[PDB]
Amino acid sequence: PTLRETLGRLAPGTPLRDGLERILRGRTGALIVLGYDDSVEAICDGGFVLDVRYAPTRLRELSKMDGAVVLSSDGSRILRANVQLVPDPSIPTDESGTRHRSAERTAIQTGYPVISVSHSMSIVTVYVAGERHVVPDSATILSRANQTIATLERYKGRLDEVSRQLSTAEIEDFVTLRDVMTVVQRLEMVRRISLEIDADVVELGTDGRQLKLQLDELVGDNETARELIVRDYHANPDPPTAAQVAATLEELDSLSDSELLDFTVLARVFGYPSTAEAQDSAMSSRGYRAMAAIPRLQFAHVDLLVRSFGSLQNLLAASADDLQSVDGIGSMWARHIREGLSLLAE
Amino acid sequence: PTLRETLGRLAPGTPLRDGLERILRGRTGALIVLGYDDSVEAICDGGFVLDVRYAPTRLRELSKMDGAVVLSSDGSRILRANVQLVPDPSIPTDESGTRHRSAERTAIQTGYPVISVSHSMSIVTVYVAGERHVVPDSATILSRANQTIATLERYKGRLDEVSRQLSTAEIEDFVTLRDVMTVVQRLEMVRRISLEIDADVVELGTDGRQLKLQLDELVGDNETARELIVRDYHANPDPPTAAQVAATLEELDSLSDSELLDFTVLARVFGYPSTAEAQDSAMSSRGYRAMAAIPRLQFAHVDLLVRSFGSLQNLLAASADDLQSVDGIGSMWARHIREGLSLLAE
Amino acid sequence: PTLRETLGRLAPGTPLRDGLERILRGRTGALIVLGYDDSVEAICDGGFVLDVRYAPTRLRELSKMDGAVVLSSDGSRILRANVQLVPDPSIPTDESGTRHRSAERTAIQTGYPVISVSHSMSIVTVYVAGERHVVPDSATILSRANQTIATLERYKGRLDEVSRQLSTAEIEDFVTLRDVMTVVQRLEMVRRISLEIDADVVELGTDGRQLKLQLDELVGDNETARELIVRDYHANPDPPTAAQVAATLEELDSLSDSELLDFTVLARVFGYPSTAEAQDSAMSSRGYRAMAAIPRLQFAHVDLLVRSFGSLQNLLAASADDLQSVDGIGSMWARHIREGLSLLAE
Amino acid sequence: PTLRETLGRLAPGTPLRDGLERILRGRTGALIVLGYDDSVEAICDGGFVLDVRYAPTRLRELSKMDGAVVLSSDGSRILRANVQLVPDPSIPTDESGTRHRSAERTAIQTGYPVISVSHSMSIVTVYVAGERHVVPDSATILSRANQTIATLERYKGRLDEVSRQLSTAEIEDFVTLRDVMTVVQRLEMVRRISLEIDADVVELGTDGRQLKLQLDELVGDNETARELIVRDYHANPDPPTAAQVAATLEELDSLSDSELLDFTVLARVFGYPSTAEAQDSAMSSRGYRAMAAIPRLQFAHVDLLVRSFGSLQNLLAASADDLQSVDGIGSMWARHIREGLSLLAE
Repeated sequence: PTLRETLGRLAPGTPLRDGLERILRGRTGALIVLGYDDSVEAICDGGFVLDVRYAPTRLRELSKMDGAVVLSSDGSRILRANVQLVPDPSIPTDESGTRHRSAERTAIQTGYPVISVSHSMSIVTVYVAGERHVVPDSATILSRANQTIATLERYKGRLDEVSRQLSTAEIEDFVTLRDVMTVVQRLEMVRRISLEIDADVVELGTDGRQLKLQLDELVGDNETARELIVRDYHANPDPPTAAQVAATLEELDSLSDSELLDFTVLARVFGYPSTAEAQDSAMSSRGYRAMAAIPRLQFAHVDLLVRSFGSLQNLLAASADDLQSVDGIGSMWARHIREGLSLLAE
Repeated sequence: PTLRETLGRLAPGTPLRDGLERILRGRTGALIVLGYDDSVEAICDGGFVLDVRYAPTRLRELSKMDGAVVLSSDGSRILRANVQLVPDPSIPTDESGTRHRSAERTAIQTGYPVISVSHSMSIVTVYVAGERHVVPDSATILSRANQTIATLERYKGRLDEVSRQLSTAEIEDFVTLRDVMTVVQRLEMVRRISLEIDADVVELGTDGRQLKLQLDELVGDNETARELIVRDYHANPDPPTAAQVAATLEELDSLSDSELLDFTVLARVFGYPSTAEAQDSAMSSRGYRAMAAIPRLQFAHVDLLVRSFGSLQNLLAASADDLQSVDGIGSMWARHIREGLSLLAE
Repeated sequence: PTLRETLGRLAPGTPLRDGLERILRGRTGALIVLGYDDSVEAICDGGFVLDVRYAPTRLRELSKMDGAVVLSSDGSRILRANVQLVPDPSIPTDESGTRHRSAERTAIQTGYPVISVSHSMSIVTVYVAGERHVVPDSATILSRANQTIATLERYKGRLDEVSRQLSTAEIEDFVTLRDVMTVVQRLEMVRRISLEIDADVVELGTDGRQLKLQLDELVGDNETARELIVRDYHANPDPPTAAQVAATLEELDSLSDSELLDFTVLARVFGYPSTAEAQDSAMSSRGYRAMAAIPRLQFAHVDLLVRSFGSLQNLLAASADDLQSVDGIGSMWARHIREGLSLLAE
Repeated sequence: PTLRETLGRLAPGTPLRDGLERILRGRTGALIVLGYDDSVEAICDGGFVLDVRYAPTRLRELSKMDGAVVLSSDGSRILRANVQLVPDPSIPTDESGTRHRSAERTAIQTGYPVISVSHSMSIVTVYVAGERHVVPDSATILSRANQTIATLERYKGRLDEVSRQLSTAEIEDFVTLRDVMTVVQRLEMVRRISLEIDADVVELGTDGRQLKLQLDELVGDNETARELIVRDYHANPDPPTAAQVAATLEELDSLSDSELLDFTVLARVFGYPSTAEAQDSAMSSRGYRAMAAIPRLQFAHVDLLVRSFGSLQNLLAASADDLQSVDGIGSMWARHIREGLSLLAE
């Protein structure tokens, strides 16, 4: 199935890695296959059947019978052992060594994991989804995670300073395309780095029970800010809806970093002029990003206010009772809203 | 056992940190209990009795015994090593890792901090008073301090320009509540950030011997200015005494940011009408700010002059021998005071 | 060899550090010792005699041969191997470990550079001058140097602005004690930080071949600035001489920072009324400071002009040809000085 | 502390051997000094004084502290750990290596064994009594033990068939010195090889608990045969007394292979003319061996009858009453003696 689900099960703490480390410290080989179907049974021959509940020591001891062990897809039922796996000898494989050739060919024929641990060494190999992947030690994972994290707060500092510059320019509004789109591309690139580090966090699983904590405490409200900026900044006669936001996010994720750093591509994702003067073109915020800072506000009334106003300049020039004129808005609530708005203009 | 005393005890330069860094270079784990008592004895079982003076080499060598190194109360006497810990497991535990769980359980059992270093990773944790913390590398804390120092100079410059404007108003006295109170409003935050950075400075201890001098040069006379502004800018029948000043500053430190960003809450803090028009209310300064800059001036003379005058206008308009007629004021001493007042009139 | 000459030989690029690195990558012990006296032979035993030219591989192999290698005092010819460095047990040593205890006692008995690399780690150790210095990886050195560069460049900024203010004031000279020695305090601070970064670059050697560029670009003229300020400003009836200037320089260097931040001590080093009533005392500039800005001008001319004038205000009031009236001065040559000095007023 | 007592103490089953195997499985070093005298205390310095009860796990843990582990003289307490071994360097040595030279010097300075288990290696070394012994794997010990038990059993077969031939020639009243003392020739060398087997068995200890019973069932009665033959076949006026028999035993044991393989030397040990005619000479027998095979006999009665008769011919010529007429001999025993003698005469 999915590589970043079999690796997730292959995260430490899970019983599978308990068995794997038991095998590794026992200084012996292993050939573990997860799952059972018609094709797995059809290929595997010359092996016993156990039909017992998975335990950490069953795998460790059963690996010693000089053969492959076939499991249940949930890793619960050990229903085959000692078996030689004899897949189609026509499937192309590049490994050298009968153990690894069999592992790769079986993983190609049936998509289930075929984990191989070479004897006399400490190497764990995963053959999921037609990609070989040596299991690395936690030291290298943590080291590369540390470098990526450091570069991540570098990105965070840059993005935060650009965002605060945008906020300052907005609260005395004179806003062009360049600053907004630089904010957008910084947000997209920090999102990409966040996703990569999240994949690394999934790979760690539980040994590094701090990387996701640092991601939460550093990246923060990335997705909410992304949604707000997409809903606000979109060149359409009317503000986009949730479906349009999702479509724009999909388009942004589809384009690569080369298109991410290209201003024209980001312009045409929302839909902007492609001329060099578009970057010099100025526009006013719909207000979503600016007034999102006010707490205890529901999105329905936010959208209603945006529809009733249209631009952030209208809200800035709104009278004391102008907000009360909007449907569904009370007197004290609107008066309490202006208290936050008033301090922002300072 | 407060957190910000074990943090100081673990600061670089202290021999305990030397032992810790040697252990870190050893690529092996640690389990250090900075205290022994009857509860520790109940937990402790199956170990050696050493009673040797502390040495980073000795600590590094003992930390290879796969157990617990039980230092004395002050962390200067090794008492037990290779001691297995059997704390009560009924108490809640949220740590991920048997060693960390046992260490936290022991720290809950007795009021002694416990430090654990994971095997093959350079992490270090503190379990003081039930609080979980990770001691970070000098690079991260130095970067954080450098980042916050910029906001420190920004706050100091804002307070400086506010104070200069206030003094320019004073020489042609016309005082409103907002102008006379924004100085304290900035003083509170600058002192809060000063103490926040000083916590990091004392955490460094000796490694970051530049942040201490930076805070020395940047904070300046923040405390004296705060005390004098409390003495002067308070609408009370009589100038505040030492007890009154202490109570008011304690109230100022008690209030949170929600009680700080609003000048009106601060107005109730000093004691003022809660009406909005009170922001435009006027009052006569005691005169501390203008004449506090006179060189070779004792605070007792300042307080006596404030008590005998009660306003800055009387001091400014004081005649040549008006100050000399005040009891305890000599002839030459009185002349020098008026020299500053006449010069400051520009 | 001094401590900061052994560290220089142990700086990267040097052949000895190359051999140390080859040993470190070889993951094997090494006990390399430098020098050849009667005591080195009287302690070493159990080894061969070679007399072949030094190379990066000879020490590596003879260290792989599980013994201590002895080297010529210049580290150029190898004449022992395999030796067992056996000093007396009378010399105290708190290290735990036979190899390192032998290295420490060897260094104490014979003040020579003995290198004690431990296997299973990447640690390089030297026990010279009564202390052991763990040679650090380039990362930590670069980190601390980069941290120091920020403080030092802030210091150059403070010096330049304070000194420019003092020079502009001295154009219409009215001198106060605090104003005349704040410049000296800041100059001594920047000198001390320059020396500290010099120690860092000495221990760094050639991997960080950029901090020398930073210092050369930044500090520029500091020792000449100290010389000029002491020569121009030194209250004593006879003109200060080179010996007197140097003596004052090491007198300043002898002062502690606690002694540096007190104006009384800095005054009595130069020689001033130490009373608190001399803070407003003023004196005329001797002529070194302001007039030293003239390009293509020798120091002997400066000294003879000072002898002819003895002050700077009289130079300001000097005519255009009285400079020519000075011995050894022509007309057109003197016209250059007056034009430059006149432009110095603004 | 003999070599073949500490070798036995190191044999499997002994807790010391269990601790040694625990250390070996841990792939860590050990420098274990079996004993604690004031000289050892004068050599051991720089460590922890423990004085705890011995346990294999305690030894395994202490061996990780990278030093010397001094056990008590009987190997019951671990009373020093991580102590430095600084012996007298004036002691001559042939080893080359700090551990292997310091161990030998400590062994020479005080005769206690110094077991060294070099890390990452499976080798165990013993330095007892001034020679070096390497503790071997049990497989080689069993291999050599069986290889030599085979030649022992073939020696025993030749010995007892020659003894049967001697008995057959003995009951004819003709005696030749060569036939008499070739049995002693066989017996001495069989005793030597038996001592070799016993040394191998002591080295094994408990793993090879089959060689001991193999010895007990092959060597059979050897000391009794030796003492009986030396008491019977000796050229002296009267049969040797217990002290005389014992002295002849050590005289026989004193000679070496080159002298045992020579018939004349062994004859001279008995006491005989140097001529080869003595080999052809005929002597009377004391009858000890001939009638020693009779069951239910008392040594005192055998000695009394031999003294009263002197020769086996007198035993043959003795009547039923004559044996009973001898004091201390019963009537039913007298006929039984002849009954066995009559059977032996056939």
